[PDB]
Amino acid sequence: LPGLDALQTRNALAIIAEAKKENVGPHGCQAAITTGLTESSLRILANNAVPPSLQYPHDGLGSDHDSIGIFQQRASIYKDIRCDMDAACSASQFFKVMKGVSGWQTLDVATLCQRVQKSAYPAAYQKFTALAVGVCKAGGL
Repeated sequence: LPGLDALQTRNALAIIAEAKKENVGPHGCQAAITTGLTESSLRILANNAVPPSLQYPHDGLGSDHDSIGIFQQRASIYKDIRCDMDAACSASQFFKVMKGVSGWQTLDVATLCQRVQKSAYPAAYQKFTALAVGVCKAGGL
């Protein structure tokens, strides 16, 4: 997919397929891809502060609080570690929260990412929104 390496691509393809399953369209796909790029560079990251995360396949390690997976979901909040460590399932968790945001379908993508993620660094998402448009287009959204 444009602008991604092969490892990022396998993760993005799983996210895109889940976006289609959940019927969230280009806009929803863009929010998930932007978020994954921003949080993990589209990598399923385990975390030694969340020991069960190490039992699932992972692309690398992260050391941000108790965040795990592509979306850096905090294990104290998103307690299903297996789900957090799966590209599609972790994306589904993102999409379900996203769909609770009134007007998500047209809300500025970087803003929407922040509504879902409650990041300390909301401006960070803006760096990846343009790339996300292209990734999602290439994937059929």
